[PDB]
Amino acid sequence: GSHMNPPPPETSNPNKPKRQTNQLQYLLRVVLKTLWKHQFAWPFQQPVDAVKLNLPDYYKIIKTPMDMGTIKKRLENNYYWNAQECIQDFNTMFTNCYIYNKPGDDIVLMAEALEKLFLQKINELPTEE
Ligand SMILES: NC(=O)c1ccc(I)cc1
Repeated sequence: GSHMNPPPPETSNPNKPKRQTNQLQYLLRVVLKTLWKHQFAWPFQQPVDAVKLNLPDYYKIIKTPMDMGTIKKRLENNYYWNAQECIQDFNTMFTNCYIYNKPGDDIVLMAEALEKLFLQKINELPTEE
């Protein structure tokens, strides 16, 4: 894409140790699955394209970007060591939205719907076995 967008977050790095856990499996099969198909998922399914959206200040404000397209790749391509890393990525994505946008903007209401679902699912994150 544009040189004016940053490179996306890291999704493949052989030097980073990887592991499957039952909790990571749940994050892919239950959490990402649920949120990805939500009616309000589409703004969150790829990195913010600040050029196409005419938001030239986006990456001036948001220095820790994250999105569900990146999280999907990290889950599918076994990037994580533990569930906390992936939960933190979801939380970063929501917080970016809430920091950049005005409360009550459509995108914020969309993020909040996804976050409510997220919280319900993470409350049932299975005990690590
Ligand atoms: N700012 C927005 O509402 C928005 C962000 C990403 C996409 I793709 C569409 C809209």
